[PDB]
Amino acid sequence: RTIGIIGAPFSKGQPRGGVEEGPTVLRKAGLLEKLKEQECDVKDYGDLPFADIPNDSPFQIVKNPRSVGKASEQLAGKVAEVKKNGRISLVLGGDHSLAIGSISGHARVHPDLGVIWVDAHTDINTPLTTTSGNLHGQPVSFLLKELKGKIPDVPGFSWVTPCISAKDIVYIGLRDVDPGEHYILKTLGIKYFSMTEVDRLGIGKVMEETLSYLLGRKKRPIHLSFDVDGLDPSFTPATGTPVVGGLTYREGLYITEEIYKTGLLSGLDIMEVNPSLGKTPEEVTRTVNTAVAITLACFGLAREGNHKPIDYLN
Amino acid sequence: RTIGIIGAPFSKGQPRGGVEEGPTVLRKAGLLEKLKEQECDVKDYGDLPFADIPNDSPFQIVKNPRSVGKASEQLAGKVAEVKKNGRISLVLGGDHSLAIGSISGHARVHPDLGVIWVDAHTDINTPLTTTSGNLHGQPVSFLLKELKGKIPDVPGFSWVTPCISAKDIVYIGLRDVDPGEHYILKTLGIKYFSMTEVDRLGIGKVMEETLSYLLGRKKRPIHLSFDVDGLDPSFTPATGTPVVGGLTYREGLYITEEIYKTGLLSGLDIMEVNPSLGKTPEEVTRTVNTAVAITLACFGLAREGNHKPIDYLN
Amino acid sequence: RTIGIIGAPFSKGQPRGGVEEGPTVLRKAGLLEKLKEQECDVKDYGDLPFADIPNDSPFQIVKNPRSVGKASEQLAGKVAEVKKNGRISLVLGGDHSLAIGSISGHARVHPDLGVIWVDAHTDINTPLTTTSGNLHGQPVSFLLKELKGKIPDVPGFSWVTPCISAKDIVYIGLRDVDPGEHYILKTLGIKYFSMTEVDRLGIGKVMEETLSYLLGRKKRPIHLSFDVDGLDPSFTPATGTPVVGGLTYREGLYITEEIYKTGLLSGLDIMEVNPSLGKTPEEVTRTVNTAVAITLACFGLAREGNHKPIDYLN
Ligand SMILES: N[C@@H](CCCC[B-](O)(O)O)C(=O)O
Ligand SMILES: N[C@@H](CCCC[B-](O)(O)O)C(=O)O
Ligand SMILES: N[C@@H](CCCC[B-](O)(O)O)C(=O)O
Ligand code: NI
Ligand code: NI
Ligand code: NI
Ligand code: NI
Ligand code: NI
Ligand code: NI
Repeated sequence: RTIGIIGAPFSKGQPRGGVEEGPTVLRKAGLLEKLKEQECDVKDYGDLPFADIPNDSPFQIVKNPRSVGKASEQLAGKVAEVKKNGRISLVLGGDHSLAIGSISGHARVHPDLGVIWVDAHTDINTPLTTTSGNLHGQPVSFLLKELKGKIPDVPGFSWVTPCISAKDIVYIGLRDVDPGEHYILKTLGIKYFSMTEVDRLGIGKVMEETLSYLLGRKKRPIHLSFDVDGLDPSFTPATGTPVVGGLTYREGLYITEEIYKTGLLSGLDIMEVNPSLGKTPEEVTRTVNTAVAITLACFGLAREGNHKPIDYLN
Repeated sequence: RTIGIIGAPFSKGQPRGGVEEGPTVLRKAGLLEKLKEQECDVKDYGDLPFADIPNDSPFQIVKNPRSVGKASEQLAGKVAEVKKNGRISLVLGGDHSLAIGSISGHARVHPDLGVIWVDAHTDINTPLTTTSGNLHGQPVSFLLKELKGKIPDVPGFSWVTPCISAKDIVYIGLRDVDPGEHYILKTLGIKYFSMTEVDRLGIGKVMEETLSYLLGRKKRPIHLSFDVDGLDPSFTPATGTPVVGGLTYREGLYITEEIYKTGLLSGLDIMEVNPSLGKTPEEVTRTVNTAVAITLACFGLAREGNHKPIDYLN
Repeated sequence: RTIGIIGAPFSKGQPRGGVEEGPTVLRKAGLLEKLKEQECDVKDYGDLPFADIPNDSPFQIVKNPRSVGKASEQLAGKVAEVKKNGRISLVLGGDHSLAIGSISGHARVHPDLGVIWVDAHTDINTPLTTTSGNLHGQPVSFLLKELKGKIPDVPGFSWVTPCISAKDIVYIGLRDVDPGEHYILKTLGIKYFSMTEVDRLGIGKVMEETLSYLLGRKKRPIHLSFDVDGLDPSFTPATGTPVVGGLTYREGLYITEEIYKTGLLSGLDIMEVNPSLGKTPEEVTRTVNTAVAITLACFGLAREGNHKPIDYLN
């Protein structure tokens, strides 16, 4: 595929600051080189320089709103830029709050996009239902059209315009959903496959249904927002909000291999990788290596193997 | 649900004594508080005080028969008490021999009960087929109606009256069954899903069949006897008889989430958790935390989330 | 079953030399005693004495060709010997290059054999497509009838005569296939179930299809070549070419339990176990114990249990 890499070293959507190193550790693992080692056309747009917003007091319970709102507004512009360039945007992120800007900018160019959100969490708390105040657990609430009128005017997000309907998104991997978030899921009728469904159906049927659900009516661009805590912490331990009983390494690769095979991937987010949280140097490399593997699968790397359109035996 | 907690610090059904700490470590993990944090009405009946039976020599090969028989006779009375109180009995146990009293007392009030036994073992050795002499590996033999006449009059169990037919029980998780036990399984035609069946069908179909098998003819109270060694030792390491290749954390939660959803759970046993056997302080907390998670799922905690019957967005 | 054990302490098919200890550590774990503990008739043909071929310079890129070719030629003769004795050959090996001789000797007596290759790799590189030069990653290329004319005359293999068609083999567990190997797979139309297929279908359906694929037309002898790196390194860490996201312990036992149940197993290879590569004494015992478990399942050991044709209750 044709990829446009965007580094987004941002962490103000949650407490821990090490998430800002995501772009760096991922690049160091040879992500660019590896993508090119495939049938991939890669153009790196660099790391977006996020300026400090020294004066950013909480809005009610919500923390660092102006900093988060500015980082997403900026990211939205860059993403829309790479999309206008006929490239699949690859956002190497910090925290998941950046999804607000990534999906927003993606939808400007492709308003008909469908979203696949792999995460242990729904991240759909409103500024009024959140208990932590961390914006990385509220991105979806700002993007849903049906929730407009329920989201207060939070400083830093006046530029936001809900771009996706509750019907254009599917969750995969849920295992720690807040009560208000659960109420929102059932009320707006959002499609999801919690770990319970994955256990019941198998990742195979889950992906069959997910894609059918989003592309049955018509093929449309796909945005995959992958939070690394969606995978079990035995695979991605260096992350801020780990939850046991997650998707396996294999299921992670299955999801992405299937997404790739649709040929419809147009936007990708690799989020919440925080090297600073590894209990050992190995947990860091384990988290980074898994994050990279997931990324490569999104762009063609298949476990059964790959080969060029040439005669290898000759 | 409406729960009646019963602590049963007993270990004479096997060699290791640390199993007697089960009720304590589980309570310390905040089990009561956590259940109440749900739509749960909790009444704790305390820890049953098991008196010492100093004079308890083996009956043939069977060890501590009078001590085990007395502990089960006592537990049976308490369980029947909580059942008469319209509450689901939750037996925080020591070793699995206590299942004799738990199921017995449960059946006094609800003679039509069906049993789901999650375990790596069948625990159906008779006093004559057992090679270890440990009674925690023989509870089922004392409960089956079809085995009466094959169980000798063992000191301490004259109060026992087989309350369940081979047709009212289903095993899930088997991977270390003795030859005589296997002979009993095939001969009495007991329904089971060994790890081989779980691998073949998937935990989803396994639960579909298990519940259909026990409730197809008519809905009836369900007794879930959960031996923590049914789960893989990577999840519940602090237990006396671990066996590799066990049920996963996810499968453990799936089984219980499905049981809960039947609305028919009326008796639950959480057994064999032995803190003293953890190779590290973390293996102990890992075993206890998993045991607690399984318990909460039996009473409504769902991985997709939970919410009260109120308007969260208002 | 009736087993003929053959120890093959050979490692020249790859760089690391510790693989030569496979037969020793497996025997020390009590493999013979354990098989006999079952309804197994065991005859050990000892460890084949592989003489040193001091003068063995590379053939182009291929390493230790004469040593590897001689070790396989020798093994082929022994395997054919045990087969003529009405016994299932059990090759406790070193590296996977020995599969050349094992399958060759097996096919002399049973030309209609079908092959099941459990491995993370296809091991089908030709002397011309290999990049490593290690012959343990090329055994299949020497055995396929359809590849004859594409394999150069490599010193030490003039005795080789392709004995299996691309249609008589099934791969299970693939996750690291080279480009040329992938080209060969799709070109010769070889049937395989990479980790992607296992994830999609489940090991249950995978085995249903595998056996149906090989025995649908007619029942025929089965040769199972099991490379321990086919299993995840969390189960078999002491091996030379580990690859994450492998088959689970359970899936490993499922495959073999199903193979056993066909009653058609006639040739088995347990390869690539290298004690010298364990990062700890426990990783070695973990690798060896798993390798043994897989072996026992091939010969009847079932997770649901086993019993003799006698009355256990009497
Ligand atoms: N639901 C919690 C945790 C959200 C976790 C955010 B995430 O998924 O981006 O890591 C909260 O609102 O603070
Ligand atoms: N079958 C063995 C082990 C039984 C294990 C008992 B259990 O399941 O309660 O831990 C025995 O009879 O000693
Ligand atoms: N494909 C690689 C690795 C092969 C691994 C060989 B095996 O499967 O026997 O361990 C190579 O040709 O060197
Ligand atoms: Ni998350
Ligand atoms: Ni998230
Ligand atoms: Ni058990
Ligand atoms: Ni038990
Ligand atoms: Ni291999
Ligand atoms: Ni191999």
